[PDB]
Amino acid sequence: APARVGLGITTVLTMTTQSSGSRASLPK
Repeated sequence: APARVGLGITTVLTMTTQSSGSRASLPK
């Protein structure tokens, strides 16, 4: 699998937390 893509999407997902609690859309 594409490491750059995985890292990138993971980074983006990490950054776009929205909930403001370290995790993204994982409020649990």
